[PDB]
Amino acid sequence: RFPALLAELNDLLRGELSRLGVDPAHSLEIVVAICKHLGGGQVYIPRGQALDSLIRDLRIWNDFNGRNVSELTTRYGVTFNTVYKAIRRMRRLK
DNA sequence: TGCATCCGTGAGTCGAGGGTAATAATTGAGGACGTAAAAAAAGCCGGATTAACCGGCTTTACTGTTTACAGAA
Repeated sequence: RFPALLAELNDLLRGELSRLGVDPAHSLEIVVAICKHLGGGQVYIPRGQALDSLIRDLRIWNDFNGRNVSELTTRYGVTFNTVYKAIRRMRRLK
């Protein structure tokens, strides 16, 4: 499982470096670096699901300024309970 | 004892119209009492609203295996 996934990861890293102006071969260093600092065991790579919901609520209350909460339920289709919890959360943070 | 006098009795299934009518006075007063109309309950009726979720994906903690270079007749 490791070889093909590592190869694709290196391909994407070098593509992103080329897009950003960095030399693609520098990606090897990057992956080597992460291969030193990310080991320890077996765990699947996902995303920031907590951060995904965090930025979702961020966008929700950035678009929210009143009645457009209904538009929020029309934006993607979500509950008013989570929207109200997110509003209270944005009130909590300063 | 003969006489009038009175009192039940006497068929049955069926159909189609099925209702008609001699007569008659007005005032006044008084009160009851029904019925609309307009207003409070009051009773839901519409639209947002905070706290109950209970299956399910995603890491940590183990768990029985799966190979090629060092030890024993």
